[PDB]
This record gives sequence, C-alpha cells and structure tokens, in this order.
Amino acid sequence: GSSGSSGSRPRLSQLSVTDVTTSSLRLNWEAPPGAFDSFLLRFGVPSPSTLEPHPRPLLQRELMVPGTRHSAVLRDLRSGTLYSLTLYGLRGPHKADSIQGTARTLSGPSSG
Repeated sequence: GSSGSSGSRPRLSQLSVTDVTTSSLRLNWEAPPGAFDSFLLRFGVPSPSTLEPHPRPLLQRELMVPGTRHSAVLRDLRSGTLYSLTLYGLRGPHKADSIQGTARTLSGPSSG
C-alpha cells in the first residue's frame, strides 16, 4: 500500500531566532551547498482574521542573503510582539523552498 517516492533535494533546516532584541532579533538556518542562489526573508505583522484590520497602512519588507550565508536580522520591530517570518530558498528564477520561523521580541524601554 504505497506509491513510492525517492528524490534528493536541498531543503531548509529548523529556523530559530537568537539574540531576540526588544525591537529586533537574529535568525539562523542550515542549508546544504549549491542549494539555493539567495534567501528572501519576509517578515509581516500577523493579524487575527477574527478582528477587523487597522486603517493604518503597514509597509512590508524583506532581506536578501546568499545561500552561503544563512542569517537575517530584522530591525524597527514592535515591543513584546510576535512576528511571522518566512524564508524562501530562491533556487534561481522562482523560490524553491519556504520555511516558517516565529519569534517574540523582548519588552524593553520604548515609546508609542
């Protein structure tokens, strides 16, 4: 009772967040050689579908890091807030893989 699937392909590793700063943090993912050309990290504010969206426009951004480099540092983040990160293993023209890494920033001396 099985179809059968065997194919070697480069995949991303457990994306964890270290040095979680009050309004910043750091990422670290393991990937094999010649896996992807670059890495596109997209960090957006996770909003609940149960509640209504805020009338305030939130600009989105991303980081650009080569395969040889597996790091990502986000700045200008909210305090004590959970951000939804998602890295993409650009294998060239289009993204090949995509991992999800969650992290909660620290709550320090900040203002509104």
